[PDB]
Order: sequence, then C-alpha cells, then structure tokens
Amino acid sequence: DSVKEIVLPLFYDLLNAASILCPLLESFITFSETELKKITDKTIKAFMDSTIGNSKVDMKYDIFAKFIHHIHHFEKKELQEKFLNQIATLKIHLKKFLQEKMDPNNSRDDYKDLTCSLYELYINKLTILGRDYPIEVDEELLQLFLNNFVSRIPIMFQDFDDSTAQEINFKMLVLLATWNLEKWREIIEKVRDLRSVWKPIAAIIGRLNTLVISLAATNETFENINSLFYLKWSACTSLMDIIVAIKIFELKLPADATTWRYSMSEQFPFYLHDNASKVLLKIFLYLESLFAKQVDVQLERVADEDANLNDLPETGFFENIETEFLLFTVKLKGLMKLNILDERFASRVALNKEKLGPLFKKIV
Amino acid sequence: DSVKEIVLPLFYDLLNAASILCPLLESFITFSETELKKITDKTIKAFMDSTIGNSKVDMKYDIFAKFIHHIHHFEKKELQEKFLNQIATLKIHLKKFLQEKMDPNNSRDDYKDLTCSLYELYINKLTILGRDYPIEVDEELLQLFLNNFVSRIPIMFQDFDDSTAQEINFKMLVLLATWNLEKWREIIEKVRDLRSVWKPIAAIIGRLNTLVISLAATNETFENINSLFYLKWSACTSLMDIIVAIKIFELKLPADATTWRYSMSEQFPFYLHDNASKVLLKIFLYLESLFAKQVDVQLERVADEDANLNDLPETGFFENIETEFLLFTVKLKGLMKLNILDERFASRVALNKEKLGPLFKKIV
Repeated sequence: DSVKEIVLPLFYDLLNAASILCPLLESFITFSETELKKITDKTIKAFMDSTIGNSKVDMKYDIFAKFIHHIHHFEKKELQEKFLNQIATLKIHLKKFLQEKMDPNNSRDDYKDLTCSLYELYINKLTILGRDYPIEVDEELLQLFLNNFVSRIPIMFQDFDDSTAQEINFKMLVLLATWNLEKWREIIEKVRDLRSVWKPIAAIIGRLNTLVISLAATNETFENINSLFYLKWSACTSLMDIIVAIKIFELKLPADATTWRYSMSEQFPFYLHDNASKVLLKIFLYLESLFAKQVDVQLERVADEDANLNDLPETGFFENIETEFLLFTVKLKGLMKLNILDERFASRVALNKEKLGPLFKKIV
Repeated sequence: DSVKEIVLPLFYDLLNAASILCPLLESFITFSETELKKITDKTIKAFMDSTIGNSKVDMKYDIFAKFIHHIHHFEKKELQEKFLNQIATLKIHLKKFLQEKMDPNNSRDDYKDLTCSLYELYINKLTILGRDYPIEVDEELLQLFLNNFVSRIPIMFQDFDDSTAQEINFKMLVLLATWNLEKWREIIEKVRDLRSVWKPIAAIIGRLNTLVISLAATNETFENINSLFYLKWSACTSLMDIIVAIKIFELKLPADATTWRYSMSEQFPFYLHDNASKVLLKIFLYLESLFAKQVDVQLERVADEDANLNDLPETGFFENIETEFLLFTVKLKGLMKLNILDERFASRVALNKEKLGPLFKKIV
C-alpha cells in the first residue's frame, strides 16, 4: 500500500528532519499511480541533485535510504527501471570524476575536498542504491576507483581532517563483490558442467590488503591518530566481509563444480595477507582497549603490545564502541572458523574473555 | 531473501541491544524454510514471554516491530497464520485481564501497576501486530476496554506516576477503526451497488470525546501537570486521526453510494464535540508555548488567555517539541479543511505564525 508504506513515512521523515528537501516538504504542505509517479520523480530528482554526507552527520542519508528501500519492496516494474537508470548515471559521472579530478597526473592538491565530493556526490548514493539494487561496474571503472582513489589514500591522508576521514568507507566494494558472487552463484547452480571470472573480486581483495598494510606504516601523531585507526578499521572490516562472503559462496557450491573450485584456488593464492593479518589484530586490540576504558576494566596483555593502548585518546569515530567491538569480534570468529587466522591470533582474542561481560565471553 | 531481509537484521538488532532476549542471541552466537519457521517460533515465544514497554524506554518494542514487519512483507502463508494465532491469543487474554483485574467492582486499588500490565502484556503487542495485520475486536472486548479502562482513566489518574502516564496511548483504537474502514472500502470496491455498520467506530469516537472532556475537568497540580497534558494530547491525537480517517473514507465514496453516504450522517451526529474542541485548542496552546520557550519568543495571546501558558515546566514527555508542535498543527489544518473546526480556532492557530520560524508559517 503505497500511501501507508511509501508516501506517509517519507512525509514524516521530512517533517522531522526540517526541525534541497524543502521543495519536497513544501509540496506536501499544499494539495489536500499518476500521482505516485510524480512524487517519486520529485524525490528521485532531489536525491540525484543533493550532496549526501555520512549518516552520522547528514540526516538526508537515512531519509533517502528508507525511501529507496520502500520503493524497491513495492516491486513496481517502472520504478525498478527508474532506479536502475539512476545507478547507470551515477556510474557515468563517477567515471568522469575519477578520470579528471582524481587523475594522478593532476597538480591539484585538494585531497580533502575531492574525497568529500567523491563520497557526497557518488559513492554514498551508489552505496545506498546497492543495498537493494544490483550494482556492477566495468573493469575500467573499477580500476579507476582502485588506482585513482583507494591506492592513494595513504598519500592523500596528510591532507585529511577528521570529518573527511569519517566519510571514507568501503561498503560499495563489498556490495560490488557480493552482487558479483550472486551473479555467479546462479550461473554455476544452473550451468554446472574461465580465466578471469575472479578478476574484479581478486582486484578488490588485493587492493584492501595493500591499503591495510600501507596504513599501518603511516606515522601516528596526536592529530592523525583517531582518523588513522578509523580508516584501518574501515578497510579491515570491508576486507573481512568480502573474505567471509567468497568463503561462504564457495561452501555453497555443488559437489560437481570442481572446475569452479579449482579456478578460485588458482586465482586467490591468499585471501588475507599475513601482514594485513597483523593490522587486524592491532584493530581488535584498539577496540578492546576502548571498550575496556568504557567499562573500567583492566586488561591483560601479552608482553609486546603497543603502550599506546593503555591510554588511547578519546574518539568521536566510534559512538557505540561495545557494538563495534562485539561486531568486530564476531567477524574475527568467522575467519577463525574458516581457518584464515593463526591460532596465536585465536589465543589473544580469548585472553580477556573473563573480563568483558558475558556476551563477549560467549562469542569466544 | 529471508536471511538478508529477516534473519541478519534481527541478529544485528539483538547484538546492538545487548549492549529473555539472551536465549535468542545465544542461538545466533553458536550455529552457522524449516529453519525460518523455527526462528519465527523462537522469536514469537520471546515476544509472548516479554513485557514490552513504550518504545522510548524499551528497546524490545522496535526490535519486535521490525521483525514482525519483515515477516509480514515476506508474505509466506504459514508465517502469517502464526501471527494471526498470536493476535487471537492476545485478545482472549486481554478480555480476561479486563474482566478480572480491571472490573470496576473490584476492591483492588493499584491502577498504576494494572495499567502498566495492561500495556506491557497486551496493548503494546497488539498495537505492534496491528500495524501489518488486520486487528478486529468483538463488541464484548471493545466495550470491556472502553468501559473498564478508557472511561476510567480520569479516576485512575491520581494513582499514576510519569512513566505510567507515558505508557498510555490510543493507537490500537485508531488501528481498530482504520482496519474497519479498510474492510468496508474493499467490499464497496469489489462488490458495488447498513443499520449498525458504524457501531464500533462510533463507540470509540464517542468515548474519546468524553475522555478528552473529562481530562480537562481534572484538577491540575504542580506534580501531575506534565502527565496530564500528555494524556490529553494523546487522546486528542488519536481522536483527530480517527476523524480524519472516517472523513477521507466518506470523501472517497462513489456518488451513487447514497445508502452509504446516508448511513454516516445518520450514525455520526457529531465527530468532535464542542467541549472536546476546546481541549484541542488548549493542547495546541500548550505545544505552542513549549515550542516558544524552546526558541525564546514571546507569544501574542487572546485577551482572556490563560497566563499559566507563560510559565510552563519542562517536560520529558515531548523530547522533540518542534516536530510534535508541527505535527499537531498539520492535523489541525486537516480538520480545518474538512470543516470540523471553526474560524475562531483557525484565527488563534494563525496568531503567532510570523514568530515561530519558516515552517510553521508555511503550514499556516
């Protein structure tokens, strides 16, 4: 029921936010299928016309996310087609932006403003759409994103402030990989029976491994430390999510897909590089310490842990530290159970299991 | 996709609330269509075992609300039947509750604890279910609720604390009335072309007018004033929502539906009693003055207006006053456009329209 499930919730979201989307709210405040087409068109136009920040900072992100989600569930052919049109447009514009504005030959130095535009105009919008709609990107575009942006974060990073770092995340890469696995699942389930099937996913995992490793080699300062740990965590989390996905995809392959299973070990010599694994543990340790400070618990530590960790600075980047610490632990448990992590890593995770509450204890 | 739309969101919601719902999260912390009916059974069990408070105070309310919503949208016949059984069961136990514990013949005096049980065990859960599932109640149950609880709030009111007041709402009544209109609308629509079809809707509107009037006659104290205005606001908003729903049903009748148009004029003498309309205006006035304090403007008033409005205590009942004020006004504009409110009321609503920021001005 479009009025109960789409139009009214939008109207209430807008009303609550106002106390770009003014002409939308303005429109509702007059009047008294052809109708729905016109509200949806106006809303889609605001979405495409706006800059959308990180949800922690911009109420527009969740307003559009909920609306697009409800539209999707309404399952009306003409509306699905409109959103697929928008995803196509966003990718055309993103490709141009990366080629021109983030060209490594460019002398322009303004990494903080470029990174902001990248996310506010393109990456946040496609990340919202890709929750419900399939998103796919050609090799050219994926390569531009990985080379012109992702690989360059650690040199751009000296220019960032905290709110720019906060915008950066890699959920779009996770989404791209999970939709790609999903396309293959169908082909493999109902093909049954190859050189570069894995190329885009292997490119993404390859790049996240290297980014994690380079961020760890960046010098920590009082000024950059919170944002640097946020970026590490962000890249570690997305990398974990992609590994788990691929691994699970693999477990859901039929016994007679033996060519498929071979091509994966052929094309993924590792999922997690050992040096990236070191940074995973460091981030587990960071969140452990933040969580412990929060609950006034004194942690045990193996001899050689960063003494940074004993009085970390306070951080605006993690608002629910418990959820995040727990969420990160649960993902590390995934990897343990798939044998991606070394037993030494398993031991350290469990070291403080008596001290951090009964939920953490159960997880381990 | 059940795991993507139902199971994972439930797991994350639990996880995030954990930082009687332990045994659910615990199941998730262990393992890796038959499984879905099973999770639905375990979650229904927890839902039925729990006491569910007001959403601002109890995280279980939104947790179960979202799970139930996702289950309904999945539209599997066997899952729908589980929730219809739960609705039938709640109704039976609510009828028993009202007969036994809230019988006016009863010597028990503990109305605050009884009203809490009423909402925590029965009313909150049927309200959650009624968002997606048709809730309908027979005459006996409706009369028990209206006689044994609703019409008695003004005398129970002296025993209440703030957290008990905050728990009372009349949403289930609005939902009862709107499901009833949906049912007529469908029949009118599919069949085409009445002596007591309006009886339950009329009973509800009947009772909400009397309650609003009775609450207005209740003596205010420094102690009870926040909770009193809250109950009055709560009854007024439920009443306005029902009136608007009925009016919209009327307006949507086919012009050859003469027997239908006649039955509404004839079984609805009035929608809003004059004495109840006085209370609507007092509540607009209350919300207007809370908003004005918030923004530090001095309001213009009518010559005889209650100066008390100038010196209102702060309230925890409305922690987004601006939105609440704007929402109440939107509903008033609706009743104005249906010709339920008179020019005096309309003039007063507009009095301070130059002073309360651009959105109120635009609405007015």
